[PDB]
Amino acid sequence: ETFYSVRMRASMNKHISGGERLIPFHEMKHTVNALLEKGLSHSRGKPDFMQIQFEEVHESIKTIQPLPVHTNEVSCPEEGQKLARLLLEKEGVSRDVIEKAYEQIPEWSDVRGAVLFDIHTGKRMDQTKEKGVRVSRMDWPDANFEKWALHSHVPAHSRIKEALALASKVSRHPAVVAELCWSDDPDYITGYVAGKKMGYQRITAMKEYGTEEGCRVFFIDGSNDVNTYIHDLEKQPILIEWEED
Ligand SMILES: O=C(O)CCCCCC(=O)O
Repeated sequence: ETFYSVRMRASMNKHISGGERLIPFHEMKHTVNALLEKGLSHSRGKPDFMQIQFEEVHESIKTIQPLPVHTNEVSCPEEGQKLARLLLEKEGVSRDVIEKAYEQIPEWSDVRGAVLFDIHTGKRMDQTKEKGVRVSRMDWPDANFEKWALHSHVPAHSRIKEALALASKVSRHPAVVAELCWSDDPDYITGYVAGKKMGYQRITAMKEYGTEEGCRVFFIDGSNDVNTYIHDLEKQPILIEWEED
């Protein structure tokens, strides 16, 4: 009944891969191996550095539902991004703060973690630079997740499970207005915008095949210092359990 946070990072020289898991002890070997195997064979390359790490969690665990999901079919990245910018505005980010974020996204391609963007300053809020803010201690039991996929008619890919767990944890934070995300994997072009009102909005094309610039940005409207928020994001333990209605 004690849970452990289990984290993996892998890189070349370029970031490669990562994983966050939240598990009971008896699943340690299976989890550590799954994270290992995940790091070794990624399409961004085989890594020359990897770290795997576990710690007992002392905070109590909150179980939540996943964000509601809707999938937007688009014909091209440019259409995808336009729709994304529209949905961020719909969720409450001002056009002008959106534009400033997009001016910076190319420079964030190297950040190994999430970027926090303050809607009050129109500027990046966190001071982690290339490290990025790390969202952790969230997970989604597979069996529950596969039932969710079957009902939702969405493919039971672990990377959707991971992304929707992160997005659901993150959107629950009262200071987070929206998240904008697409992959750094050259072979996966689907991304999303996520928010409290629109839920998890998948957008089937957010970049071209073969490009490696991805993005993850949280738009922050809060009254607290950024370190508090960084601490919430790292420390609040979250499990996703879906229940049909
Ligand atoms: O909703 C999806 O299809 C998952 C998109 C998230 C991509 C993040 C990644 O795997 O790099």
